[PDB]
Amino acid sequence: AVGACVLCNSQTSLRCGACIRRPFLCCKCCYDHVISTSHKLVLSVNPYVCNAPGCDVTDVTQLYLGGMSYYCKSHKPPISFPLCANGQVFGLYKVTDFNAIATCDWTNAGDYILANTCTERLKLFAAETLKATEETFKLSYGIATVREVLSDRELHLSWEVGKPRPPLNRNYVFTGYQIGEYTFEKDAVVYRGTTTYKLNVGDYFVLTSHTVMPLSAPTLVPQEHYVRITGLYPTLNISDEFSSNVANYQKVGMQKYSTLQGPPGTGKSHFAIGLALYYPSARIVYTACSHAAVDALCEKALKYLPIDKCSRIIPARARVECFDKFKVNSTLEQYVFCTVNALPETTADIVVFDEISMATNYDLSVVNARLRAKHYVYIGDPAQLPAPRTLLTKGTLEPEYFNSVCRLMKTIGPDMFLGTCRRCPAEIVDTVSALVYDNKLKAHKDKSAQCFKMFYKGVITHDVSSAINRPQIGVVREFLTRNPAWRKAVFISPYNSQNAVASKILGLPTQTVDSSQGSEYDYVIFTQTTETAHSCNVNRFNVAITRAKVGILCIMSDRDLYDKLQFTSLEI
Ligand SMILES: c1csc(-c2ncc[nH]2)c1
Ligand SMILES: [Zn+2]
Ligand SMILES: [Zn+2]
Ligand SMILES: [Zn+2]
Repeated sequence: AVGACVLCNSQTSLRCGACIRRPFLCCKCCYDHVISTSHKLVLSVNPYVCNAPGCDVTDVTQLYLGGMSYYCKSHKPPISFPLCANGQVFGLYKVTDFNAIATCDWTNAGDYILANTCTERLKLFAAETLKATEETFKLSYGIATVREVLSDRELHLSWEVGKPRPPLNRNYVFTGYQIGEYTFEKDAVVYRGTTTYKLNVGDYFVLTSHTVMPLSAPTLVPQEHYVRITGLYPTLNISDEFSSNVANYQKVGMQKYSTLQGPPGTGKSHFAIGLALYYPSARIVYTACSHAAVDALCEKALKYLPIDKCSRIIPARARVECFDKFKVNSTLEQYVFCTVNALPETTADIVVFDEISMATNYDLSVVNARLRAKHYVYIGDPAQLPAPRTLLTKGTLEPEYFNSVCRLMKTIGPDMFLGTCRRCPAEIVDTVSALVYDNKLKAHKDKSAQCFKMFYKGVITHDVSSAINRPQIGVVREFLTRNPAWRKAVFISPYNSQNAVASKILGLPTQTVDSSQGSEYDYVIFTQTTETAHSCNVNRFNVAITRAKVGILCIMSDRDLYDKLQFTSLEI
């Protein structure tokens, strides 16, 4: 119970007992909090509650100090001061934005906008409160048990009736019972158990409500501009291969932190691994939110960096399969590849945080608390997909509000920008350059002449809320008979249910737009499925079409995005 205020750091014994995170509030700030919100419980050494037997008065405005104890107006002695008077709540060592974070339910977009526009301490308070809320909301869902086993990939479950049923897709990871993490995709549902055990009739699962740990470090450390490279030792031999990034690697050694906007296939991984070849003595920790992003950095380092100084830090409880080729869990190796949630207590010359659009302010803070570094490099693209905000249902979260790093890239601009897309045919590069990069993304490849668009709204059917468009899958089928070279294509769509129908009918490997991020394929077949805000989202549209290296077929529902696609229009 000893500490400083979240709004001005003025020392106090006062905490708000109504806040889900019980923040320390000073005498003036605690008052301006209780008088403006429904939050009336004030904690300190002892809570502010009437001491008189059986008295349930807990509002600090209806309370007074009688001698050494606290009492309401019905119990107070003649010599008693009200706890609320003269803009202060009585406490030791004797704003609008804080109120809104402390009381919001996180279902509105404006709640996240504010969690990013506020001061740095209010950013941590909001990040902590939001994560606590998201975890307490996980309990609100019911417990599901095994009813029977059809085969090695199909089953049926008993639900606790009453308490809501959480959504069935590859976005909700259950913790079976201690039979490893599990995922679900739709009466015969499919079980994607991260561990191979015969799911006995009687075992049950639950959404892992991993507890929220208070935030110490800021989302972004204070910026420092240096006039010479600091604590890093460059080379004058750096291979031609990484010479396009030499002026940027120098900017990296001349700032405490630096931002890199890298559109799809502009060489983000190349930049990250090449930074190690530019400062060859530097100890570098490569971090990202997902195991897939960490693994993609593992793959690029396997080609250019010495395997003996590499290590893939894997969490004790192995969820799904990750990197196998590096010396596992060696914390003192020069190059360490580990996810934000598995980051051990250590220091580094440079920390590279890749896929920055997927990072939350909580993630930004964790990295700053578990890693003390000379240089921090954030690589990503605010034009790509952000972390799914489960509680958010009203309003769309704009890129300047994804996190503090995205916020900078969208207002002041990124420190560095990779302007040449080497992956996509010019039809795709030109489309997304106009759509999300203000015509600053350039095509390295020529037009492949294999980028097609078909405007076909079809028939939207719903598998609960996840959507299906069978006429769009049927249009893909007719196209595949006439274009057998498209037999190697990946079927992408914004919905899992669409992907499941297309997996059975077309037989193509499947992918949601969100899971396609970071990956590339020669041929991509995208069916838009619906014209919802989800399927029409420009960051999602951008990721979807920028997966193709050679050609893409887009079956569109929205006329806007269809007309924007600089592709050859097909017929039927
Ligand atoms: C629902 C809310 S906005 C929306 C939309 N935006 C673009 C196309 N459809 C659908
Ligand atoms: Zn409060
Ligand atoms: Zn204060
Ligand atoms: Zn009383």
